[PDB]
Amino acid sequence: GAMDPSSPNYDKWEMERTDITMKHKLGGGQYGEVYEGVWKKYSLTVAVKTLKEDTMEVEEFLKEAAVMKEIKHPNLVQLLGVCTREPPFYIITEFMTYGNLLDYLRECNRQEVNAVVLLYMATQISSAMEYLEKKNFIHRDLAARNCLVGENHLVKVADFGLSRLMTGDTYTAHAGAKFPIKWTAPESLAYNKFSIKSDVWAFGVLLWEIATYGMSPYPGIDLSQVYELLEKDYRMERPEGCPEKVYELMRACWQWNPSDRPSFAEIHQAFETMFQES
Ligand SMILES: Cc1nc(Nc2ncc(C(=O)Nc3c(C)cccc3Cl)s2)cc(N2CCN(CCO)CC2)n1
Repeated sequence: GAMDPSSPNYDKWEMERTDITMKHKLGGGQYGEVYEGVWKKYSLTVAVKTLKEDTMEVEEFLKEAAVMKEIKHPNLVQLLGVCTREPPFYIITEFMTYGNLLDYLRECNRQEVNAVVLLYMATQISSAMEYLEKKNFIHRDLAARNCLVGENHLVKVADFGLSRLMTGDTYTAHAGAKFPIKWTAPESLAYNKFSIKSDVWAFGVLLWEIATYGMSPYPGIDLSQVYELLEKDYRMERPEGCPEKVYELMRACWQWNPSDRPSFAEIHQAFETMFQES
């Protein structure tokens, strides 16, 4: 019985499929076939991600779970289990009540989610990233649409399908697939080179999304002209009401040369300080 500890095929992350109830579907977006559910064993609400026929290879789908088994942080969406073996595989995690950060910012009560709270959301995320950096992991998909919101303005980084444990300071992707131009660092766009610093650059973009309450980066700018603009030293302007110190932090994140970009440890301490000033 693989499900038994005595078994040689035992896996602590494998959970009894009949231990979960599939309620309302949450999909509608791009995360995939995401469902809301309940882990009866504890009547604990949970999020469930499913896999289909063609859609994606099983080795590709489980990649995200493999990554999530090695990271643990209050600001990183936590893995609760997986359902392999039979058809439709599942990936179960804690459930974030308010959905993705991007839509949250666009639908929120701006009087409640104010300057301090926005500041509190940036600090939490930089916290999760300081942990990933410290363990030499890269996320490669940092964006407001990939963060999740819980009660009390709790924010957690999600979507680890492209995350990787690095052996060095860099990771070179292959040449196939593409990457979100407006969130991707120059060296990643030009040479497909990723690193913690490329995550730092994306964090800067995420800050701008937060400061604008969900505006799309480089509004109105054609995607084919983004890179060359960035090469001519163009950078998004300071959002209305955005503190200059916070904006100066965005600019440091967008330094053309990776080594000129701050570390996530410096970024988090910088935000922790500003936030404590409350
Ligand atoms: C699509 C969606 N996700 C929600 N919560 C989530 N929590 C965790 C999720 C998840 O994807 N985990 C996960 C990860 C991160 C990686 C691998 C595998 C998995 Cl399974 S998704 C809530 C939600 N809504 C409730 C709030 N409504 C607005 C006001 O009530 C709108 C609808 N909608």
